[PDB]
Amino acid sequence: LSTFPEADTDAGTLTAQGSRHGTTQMGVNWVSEAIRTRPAQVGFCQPHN
Amino acid sequence: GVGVSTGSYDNQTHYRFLGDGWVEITALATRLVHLNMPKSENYCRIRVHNTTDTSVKGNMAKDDAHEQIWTPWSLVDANAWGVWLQPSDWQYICNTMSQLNLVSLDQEIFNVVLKTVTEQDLGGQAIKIYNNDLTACMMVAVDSNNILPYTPAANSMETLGFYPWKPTIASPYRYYFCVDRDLSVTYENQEGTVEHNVMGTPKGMNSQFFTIENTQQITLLRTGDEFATGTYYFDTNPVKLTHTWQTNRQLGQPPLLSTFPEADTDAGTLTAQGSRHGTTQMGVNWVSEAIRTRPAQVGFCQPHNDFEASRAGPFAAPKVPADITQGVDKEANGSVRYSYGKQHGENWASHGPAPERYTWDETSFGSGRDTKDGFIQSAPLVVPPPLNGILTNANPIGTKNDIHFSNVFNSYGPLTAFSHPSPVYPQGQIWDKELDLEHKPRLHITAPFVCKNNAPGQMLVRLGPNLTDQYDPNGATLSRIVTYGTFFWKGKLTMRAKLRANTTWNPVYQVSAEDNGNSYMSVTKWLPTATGNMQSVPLITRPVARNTY
Amino acid sequence: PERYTWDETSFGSGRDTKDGFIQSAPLVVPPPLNGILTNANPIGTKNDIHFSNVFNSYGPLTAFSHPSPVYPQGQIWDKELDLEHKPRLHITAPFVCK
Amino acid sequence: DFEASRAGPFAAPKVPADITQGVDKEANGSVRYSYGKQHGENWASHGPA
Amino acid sequence: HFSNVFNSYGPLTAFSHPSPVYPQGQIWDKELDLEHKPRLHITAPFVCK
Amino acid sequence: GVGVSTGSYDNQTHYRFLGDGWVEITALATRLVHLNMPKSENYCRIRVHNTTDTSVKGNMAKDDAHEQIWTPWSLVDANAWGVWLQPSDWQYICNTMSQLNLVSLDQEIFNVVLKTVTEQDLGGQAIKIYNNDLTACMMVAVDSNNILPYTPAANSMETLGFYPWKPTIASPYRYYFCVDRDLSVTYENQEGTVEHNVMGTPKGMNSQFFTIENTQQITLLRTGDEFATGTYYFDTNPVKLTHTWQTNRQLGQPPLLSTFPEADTDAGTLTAQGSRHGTTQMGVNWVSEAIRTRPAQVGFCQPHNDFEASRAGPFAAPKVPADITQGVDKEANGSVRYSYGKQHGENWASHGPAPERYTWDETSFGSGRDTKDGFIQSAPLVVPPPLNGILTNANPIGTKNDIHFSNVFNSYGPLTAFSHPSPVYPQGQIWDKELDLEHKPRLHITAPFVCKNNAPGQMLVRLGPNLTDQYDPNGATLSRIVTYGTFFWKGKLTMRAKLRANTTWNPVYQVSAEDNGNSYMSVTKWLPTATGNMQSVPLITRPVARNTY
Amino acid sequence: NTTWNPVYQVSAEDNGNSYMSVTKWLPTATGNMQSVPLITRPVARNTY
Amino acid sequence: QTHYRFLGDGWVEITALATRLVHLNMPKSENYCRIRVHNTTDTSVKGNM
Repeated sequence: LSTFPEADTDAGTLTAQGSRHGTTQMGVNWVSEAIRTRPAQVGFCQPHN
Repeated sequence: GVGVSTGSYDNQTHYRFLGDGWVEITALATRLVHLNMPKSENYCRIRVHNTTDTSVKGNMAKDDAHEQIWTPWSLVDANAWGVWLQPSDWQYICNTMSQLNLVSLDQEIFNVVLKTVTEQDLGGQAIKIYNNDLTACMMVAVDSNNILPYTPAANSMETLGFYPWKPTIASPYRYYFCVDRDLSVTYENQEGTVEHNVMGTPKGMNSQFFTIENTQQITLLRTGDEFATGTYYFDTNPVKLTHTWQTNRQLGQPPLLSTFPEADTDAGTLTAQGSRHGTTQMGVNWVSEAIRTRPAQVGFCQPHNDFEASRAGPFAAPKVPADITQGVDKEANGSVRYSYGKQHGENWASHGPAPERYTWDETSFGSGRDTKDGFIQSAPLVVPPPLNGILTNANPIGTKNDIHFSNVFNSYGPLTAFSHPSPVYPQGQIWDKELDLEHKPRLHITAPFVCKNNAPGQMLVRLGPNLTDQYDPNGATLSRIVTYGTFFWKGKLTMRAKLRANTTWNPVYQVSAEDNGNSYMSVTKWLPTATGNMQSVPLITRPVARNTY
Repeated sequence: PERYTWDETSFGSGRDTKDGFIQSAPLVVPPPLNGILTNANPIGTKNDIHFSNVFNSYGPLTAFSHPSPVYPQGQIWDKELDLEHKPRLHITAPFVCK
Repeated sequence: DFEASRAGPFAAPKVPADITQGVDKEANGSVRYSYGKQHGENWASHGPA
Repeated sequence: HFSNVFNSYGPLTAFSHPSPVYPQGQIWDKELDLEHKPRLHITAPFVCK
Repeated sequence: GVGVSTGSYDNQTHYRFLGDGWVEITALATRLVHLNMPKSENYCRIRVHNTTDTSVKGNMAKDDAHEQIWTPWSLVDANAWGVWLQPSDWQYICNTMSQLNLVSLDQEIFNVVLKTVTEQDLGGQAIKIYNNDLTACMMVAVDSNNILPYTPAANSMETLGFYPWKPTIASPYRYYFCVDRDLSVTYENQEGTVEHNVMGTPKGMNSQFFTIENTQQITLLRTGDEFATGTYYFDTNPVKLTHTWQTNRQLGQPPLLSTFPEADTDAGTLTAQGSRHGTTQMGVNWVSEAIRTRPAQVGFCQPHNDFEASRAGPFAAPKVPADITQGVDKEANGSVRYSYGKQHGENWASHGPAPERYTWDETSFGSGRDTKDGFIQSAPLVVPPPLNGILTNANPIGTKNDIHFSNVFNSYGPLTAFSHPSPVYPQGQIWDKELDLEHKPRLHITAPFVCKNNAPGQMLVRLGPNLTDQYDPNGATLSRIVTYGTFFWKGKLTMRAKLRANTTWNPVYQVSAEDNGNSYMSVTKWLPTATGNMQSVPLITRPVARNTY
Repeated sequence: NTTWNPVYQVSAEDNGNSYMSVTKWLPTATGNMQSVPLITRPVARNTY
Repeated sequence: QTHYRFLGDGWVEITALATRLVHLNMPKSENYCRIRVHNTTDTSVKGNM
């Protein structure tokens, strides 16, 4: 994160998604926590009932 | 003592052929890491919540809201391929070898220097005086028992630099604290409300605050001190440096052809489908290449661009990488996209703040899935099928037209046989700790060499606190004299590789470096410019093919 | 009898069914109406069957923990099935006899 | 289902299983053979099939 | 219908491997050279290890 | 040498199970103590006399008038529980263990650095230049023979900090000189005079001036020097980590009941009191639970809020801690109140100058005394007693109404059996030197582990005097170049604990960490905030119960 | 014990409306025991 | 009772012992008999699979 919280209430803003590093599986040119590449899926979606 | 060196710079890679086509590659790396003092030396969790992207309707994939314990420790993580091997060495261990394996790893910190900055003017404006510091210490606790969370620095592209003649930066250590996220799914400009954007309070069960002090045994390195970790012996599995080309329609004996081509242009007609031998899975009385029985399915159809959600917000399901097939689908096969920085293989002459991106096309040509040319017929096979007897990739699933059946079809079965993806050059990741779960995944899509027993030790370094005379251990301002330091890091990663066996008649594919031009392998890339601006672009890992079956 | 729904403590491998979705193969953010399969669209004619009832996302890199031993009314062991290819776990006993 | 990856459409190989009372020889993957005359056909079969 | 798209192969699916078919069967088969191998072959009971 | 480190940071705690339910806890602590130069380097006694609180009528309890020899030495005293164990370790050595004992203790000073400050301007206003100092010394005399007065620094809450990632302060050593105080007792706004507020001149018999130089053997530590004390082996008694619940009316066999309850709501009636067996101490011909003969009294009635006075002014009599019982009396049972500072477990975000206070409620439920529901009957027992035949807690003793009989009643007898109070977490005190008196007290209300033979050595540290060129050993100004220093301290306290034996059917009480909220055990306390503000609140020491008799 | 904060523990709470009241695992006035399920994995572990 | 027998470096040997008084009654009949259970009172209603 580029900015840190001054008080104990607000949140620290990360680096902007356009100029951010990492890997993704999608073709878009921004990295977020959702589309970021992880080692393995943890819980599988099973067909229920 | 203070005026003597406690180490030796060494960066070369040695090939040590040790009998019947076995190589012992001993890659050595050495950099000058530049440690700066932390922002604050307190452990603090900072919840990140972006209600500027996520509050807009339809931005669940633009969500990176989480919580992190921010430790005041920096992490020396050499877990990329470009740290050890130069680009002329990923050409020798790709054209010539046929299998790579990891053997050991030992790291060392030496030639530590710490120095403070002071202010003087000399012209009416303040300049810095970089005064030396002979009694300050550096704290170098390595985590060989793996109690702390595993943060591989090749995820945020925060490893050591790939050029040995540059000073690098140490990445700050921070890990994930577990709070609950609740985001509601929403399509684009929906006439409604988001209704769920809440971040949760810390739960009592799954809350882990890990201090580096209470868990590790820290070594205080002064100016004349060195540190050395013992050789960590790997227990991984060998990846192959030969790509596969046989798809599911090229497994087994080809059908015997009754007529042969006279000239070199026409094709030989096979035996007619009515009176043809073989086995099928369908009930029809004709055998073709499509419906013929094969030993195993090679590439599985994975549900692409799906976003699961469980107690931490929506995240994309990790797809196994595969080949794009002629209708090119870089997202439906899971081709990894990189966003590496300027010390990891960008052009140094790029003035812009944006990183350089590269979509990694996987070389395994057999296990790839053309999503637009797949279909599903009815349970009694009729050829040609009617309109209501085939599910093509033009029919809508649900109300929405843009979601066809290839987005929901998960054809991973009990006889799916795929190869594991290739080690990506420079900005790859060499190893990864296997997850502590009771049933383990078959692979990791971030590292070729998953450690079977224990990960190598994370080397955490920080600067010891230098205090002024005014200090109060009650409510203070933390004056803290402005210190920094540089230290040399030297690692040795031993590898073991098997040489190739030339069996084919035709010349095989080789990663040759072409002339200057518009090609991908022009030599002008891996060569410094007139002001010395190197760039390191990825190389092909598996040039030569191998026979699957 | 007395009934009790056993909530599993493994918080990582859990799936919120109403807040999962599937976008189109070229990723566009924010997606349009016909470019996302949410948990409000009907699968088939029937409205009450959404895509989370038919989606089986068990893949080759699914890593989950095996469920916990339930106290008193659990079951300690179970005989492994005599089939030629065996299941990965039993949902009735923590200790499958090898 | 007919998958397609760089070599044309091919059927996904189903694990064989029992047909159950509504008989589905294709939904369970019952293998169909097309053996010739030296592999267990009636030798008196004059036909080419 | 939904049985054509439903893939219910899960982490606790326990099936037996199919039988050796008489005369026109196949006794052995070479295991594929892939980095992650299939669980069975639907053409041969005895996959050579 | 000067450019090499002479020690190793280590802070973890090791559990070393050594057979039949015996643990060997080896707690390690390490901090960075910040030594500053003394105010003056002369020994001086400073009589403190507050004739602004004590001259007011009725403020004998607001008196802190005394005399102290103020030595120019600072004291490194790690005599609190929070120095050694982290709060996740006072949960393991309270839920799982059943008995704790102290085994050894060894301390070490290393990585000493001393540096001076100078002035430069650079902007027209003076700033400091923290210049190094390679030839100044640090004097680290430990007192292993116990000749000096024992000043435990856990009394003024002046021990080392409980968070290992913070620099601490060394507390200045000062002890009590013996002068006579004479204060007259006075009630509130009495129409009279105080008449006695005199502080006495030094007596000839009991006057002890103790210099650290003439009694100890001092080690001069330079920058490259270390110091190590040998392992002091403790000889204490084990405290139990299981609380007692049986009061005096729950000792022995319960009376056999003639009728049993049919439903689950009503109670079973006992045998009638006229025809009942057993023994009593009274002369009446009926046995009840109240007047039945028991083996020993469990909790004694101590005279609470009494102020004795002998040659040094009024002081409160130390009460043995006990449980508050349903009419809650935190003062009548002697529940200790703490006033810990900001480096000892206050919220760091507390902007105020006031400390954080906590009344420690004792967990021993059996030996507790409800003062309002106790009474004394006449010597021939008549039930029910008349008005002049019972001394309740509503009758006045003396003229004053607010002093009832429970303030003067001291029922400590020859068969009073109580448990010793629990070790209070972080801001407790681990050991205490037993008094040198000819007849010793049964316990100490400040420490669970009273040392039976000899206390561990007080580690006294100071800075060696750095002088300017202008120096006169006659009447001087003591110029004394402005020096400070930091040194690392590392102690190891070995403990020994016995694991629990689960005998009961129901689940026992456990110190579990609850979810975030308004509970006392929310996890948000033992977790750093968004700017890193830790707080350490006390934990329950004896969760599980034990059977007294 | 590796963490700094106190970990979750299956403690038996006081009598009331909580799930872990001690009145459950205790016989009544006529001896009517009940055994309700307990949490098996209180303490957390680090997956990766 | 249940015995805990700590046997070195953090290894416990739990030896749980159980004992009850089982009350055996004579069987309904001492013949082996297969009893087909078929509920055409719930299953014949529409929608009760």
